[PDB]
Amino acid sequence: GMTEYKLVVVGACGVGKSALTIQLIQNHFVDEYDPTIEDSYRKQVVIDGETSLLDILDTAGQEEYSAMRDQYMRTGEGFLLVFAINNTKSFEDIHHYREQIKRVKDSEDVPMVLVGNKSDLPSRTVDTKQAQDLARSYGIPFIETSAKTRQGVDDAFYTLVREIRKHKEK
Ligand SMILES: *CCC(=O)N1CC2(CCN(c3nc(N[C@H](CC(=O)NC)CC(C)C)nc(-c4cccc(N5CCOCC5)c4)n3)C2)C1
Ligand SMILES: Nc1nc2c(ncn2[C@@H]2O[C@H](COP(=O)(O)OP(=O)(O)O)[C@@H](O)[C@H]2O)c(=O)[nH]1
Ligand SMILES: [Ca+2]
Repeated sequence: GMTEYKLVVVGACGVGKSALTIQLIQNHFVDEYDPTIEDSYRKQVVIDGETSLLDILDTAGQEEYSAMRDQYMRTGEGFLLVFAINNTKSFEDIHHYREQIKRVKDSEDVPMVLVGNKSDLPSRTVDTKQAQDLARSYGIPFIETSAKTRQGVDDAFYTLVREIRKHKEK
């Protein structure tokens, strides 16, 4: 059989949301992607031996509110909380994303994965300890990734699917 999962990729401008998504769906790195393009993307993969259809919303745009975001916040089953390891404010922003997702779900138990992207870059400003401890406090996995090299990209998305599977079992 197969299973479909509705995923949402959130995080500050420029953390690599589109780059991660495109690495997953097209298997290569894109340097330039219009920051105003918010859209969902479908992709069939195989995760732990089961065919998995991913429906991924790559959040974007300058708008405070988006009908598409609203829809996926309601129906999305899992959320990728992305920050760039060289941008401290993007890490500080993670709290605000998690808080909003929890409120719309009216639940403290929403499948999420914390993603520290741009792990290839030398000049990091967010310590791995901070991120590990944050994820620890949230009770969620932390995966380090690089959309550029593709390091950890499948792990981030597949880990999120595994978290969804656990949540559906409850
Ligand atoms: C460069 C473009 C890009 O990739 N961007 C800009 C954004 C778009 C989504 N962003 C965002 N979104 C929210 N809230 C969303 C609300 C919504 O659309 N509901 C239907 C829901 C999220 C996506 C789960 N919030 C923020 C945000 C970030 C940091 C601080 C705040 N403040 C905190 C203080 O109180 C006011 C909100 C909000 N950003 C950015 C991704
Ligand atoms: N070095 C490096 N650059 C990245 C990585 N991921 C994204 N970028 C770059 O960061 C910028 C923003 O990426 P983008 O996918 O547009 O971020 P978004 O605004 O969160 O969708 C682009 O110039 C990308 O090429 C990464 O893992 N490593
Ligand atoms: Ca984007």
